[PDB]
Amino acid sequence: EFRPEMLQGKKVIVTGASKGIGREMAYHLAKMGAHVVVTARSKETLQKVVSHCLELGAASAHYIAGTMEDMTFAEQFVAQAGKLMGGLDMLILNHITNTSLNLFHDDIHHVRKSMEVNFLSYVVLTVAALPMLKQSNGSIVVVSSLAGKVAYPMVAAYSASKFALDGFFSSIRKEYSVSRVNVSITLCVLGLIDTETAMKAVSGIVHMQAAPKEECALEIIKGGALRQEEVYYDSSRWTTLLIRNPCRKILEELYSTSYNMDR
Amino acid sequence: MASMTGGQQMGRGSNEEFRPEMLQGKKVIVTGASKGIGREMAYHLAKMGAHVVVTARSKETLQKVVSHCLELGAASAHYIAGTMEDMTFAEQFVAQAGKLMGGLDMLILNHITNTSLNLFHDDIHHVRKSMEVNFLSYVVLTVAALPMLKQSNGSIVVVSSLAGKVAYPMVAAYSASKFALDGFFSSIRKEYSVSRVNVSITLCVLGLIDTETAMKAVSGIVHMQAAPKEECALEIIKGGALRQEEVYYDSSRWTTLLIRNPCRKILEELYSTSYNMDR
Ligand SMILES: NC(=O)c1ccc[n+]([C@@H]2O[C@H](COP(=O)([O-])OP(=O)(O)OC[C@H]3O[C@@H](n4cnc5c(N)ncnc54)[C@H](OP(=O)(O)O)[C@@H]3O)[C@@H](O)[C@H]2O)c1
Ligand SMILES: NC(=O)c1ccc[n+]([C@@H]2O[C@H](COP(=O)([O-])OP(=O)(O)OC[C@H]3O[C@@H](n4cnc5c(N)ncnc54)[C@H](OP(=O)(O)O)[C@@H]3O)[C@@H](O)[C@H]2O)c1
Ligand SMILES: Clc1ccc(C2(c3nnc4c(C5CC5)cccn34)CC2)cc1
Ligand SMILES: Clc1ccc(C2(c3nnc4c(C5CC5)cccn34)CC2)cc1
Repeated sequence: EFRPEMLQGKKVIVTGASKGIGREMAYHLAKMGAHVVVTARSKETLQKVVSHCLELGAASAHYIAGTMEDMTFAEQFVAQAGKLMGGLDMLILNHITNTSLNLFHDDIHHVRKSMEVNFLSYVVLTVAALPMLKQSNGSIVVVSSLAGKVAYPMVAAYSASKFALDGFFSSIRKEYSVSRVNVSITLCVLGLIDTETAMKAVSGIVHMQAAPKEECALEIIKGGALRQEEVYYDSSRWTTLLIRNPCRKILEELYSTSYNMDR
Repeated sequence: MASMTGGQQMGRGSNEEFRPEMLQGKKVIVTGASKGIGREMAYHLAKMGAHVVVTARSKETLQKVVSHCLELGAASAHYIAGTMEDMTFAEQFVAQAGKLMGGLDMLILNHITNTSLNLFHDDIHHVRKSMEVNFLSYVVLTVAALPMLKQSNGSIVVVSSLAGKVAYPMVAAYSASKFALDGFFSSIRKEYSVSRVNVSITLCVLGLIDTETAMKAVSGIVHMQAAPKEECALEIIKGGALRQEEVYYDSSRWTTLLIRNPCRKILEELYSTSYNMDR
């Protein structure tokens, strides 16, 4: 059972924190009295989030503006965020490249950019953050979608990148377990959320109930704090009932006796 | 006689029971067909009397596969050597292959970058290369092949792994790329359905296979029973011919029982009604 005091004085990074779910997470963490370093490209919007974080009661609040298309920025950002806070307890990976609901035709540039920003930068951020997270027995929080677990039309490139996060981070979770790296990994599987971006994107195309961004942001933080492997958040009782894959976990365990990693 | 001949091999029960004659005279591309499962698929297709265009980097190894395909009874057999790290090669290969056969019925996406079983530390170059070769090139080959496949009401065959459905340690990069194939190709399958593009997509979920590469990779690290490459290759072709959405092939009779996700399919079918794609 979660308590807001679990985040009191914790050193947290939040990516894609200038708006939407990312901004809501920064605000929640501020209220809990955490140290926060927020990122996104817009320096001006990050300034207002930092200012409001300090008002809400953050132990400290900083921003570092830049693009996650730049893997050098991604790497340097973590070192700089760690130096400002004097360490790192939680890494919240939330940013995505701009997308829309459209049929896929021939836009390989959007497929590549989606893999680079939505996936490869998450791997770069993890590599850069792991020494500090190993020191604190910290947490990695990976923001995904229902579209990163089941198939949906009109989001092929996006779905690929979210599926890749599951493949990558679920594999290293098993590796951390055997190599006794006490860094938890939480994959957050979210349904439709009432962010400005999502509401504009689904308008007249998707007829679904949207869940509130404030509660969504809190459920992500809760999962991270509780070191839960996965978080499932959706407005529908039918979605939450069916989204889980109990057989996958059973399968992985039956195959867990087939390895020797003493090398 | 060919000008005086006509008809269809795909009638009653052809959606369920496979016959080697379903591939007779079919125009098939096989990527990563110089060795392993890919080579076995080329050999099976040759025996079925299909037209084949095989690819890999090694011109010398592709020459031997082509020669043996012609011996086995392929209607035609050609090779185009190159690297799938080059997206210009991937695009141009499909056009050149289509010209050699006078069209395309089946696109078999099987190649992968060289990988090993290792714990992930900091090799971002291997994560990028895995995404580029195992995933992005598959998308480039699909884009280049789709006009010909639409013309023939063809098939796309995507070779994946159990590691592209469940998590395994020591294959983080590899698994990331195989999971991405599922996300990408399962989404466009739903798109093809609404936009009435009659091109089937088969995702093949394979367990450990007795290929030289896999046997060397797992040596002293992974102790699992390996399935035969010859039978594996045939099951992939069968799934493609039958237009099955997924193929599950593993040594364990139990894996086949658990690997399927009925909940995913139901969730997708319930969310299908929530759209408006009249735009
Ligand atoms: N909202 C939903 O319905 C929904 C559903 C499922 C999953 N999710 C997941 O929830 C997360 C947040 O979504 P959201 O709706 O809150 O999105 P959002 O409001 O559009 O915010 C996206 C954030 O990413 C940043 N960003 C965009 N391009 C970037 C780049 N190249 N480099 C660095 N940062 C970049 C944006 O800031 P700048 O443009 O200033 O950089 C912004 O802060 C995502 O991971 C998404 O997959 C959302
Ligand atoms: N074997 C298993 O245990 C296993 C298990 C599950 C799934 N699978 C899947 O089965 C498929 C085939 O695996 P396999 O074990 O049969 O592989 P394999 O015998 O090692 O063959 C890989 C093929 O890809 C080619 N290739 C390598 N790098 C390439 C590049 N840069 N550009 C173009 N072609 C390239 C190789 O030829 P060149 O080196 O001459 O280029 C070769 O023909 C893969 O998709 C694999 O993930 C295999
Ligand atoms: Cl057709 C369809 C596609 C995707 C979705 C869902 C979804 N996942 N990410 C998003 C975004 C991201 C912020 C961009 C915007 C809108 C919906 N999203 C799972 C809820 C619902 C329906
Ligand atoms: Cl630990 C572990 C990781 C992966 C696997 C499986 C697997 N998938 N692709 C491969 C390869 C490809 C030629 C590289 C080599 C060896 C095993 N592979 C599912 C059987 C089993 C155990």
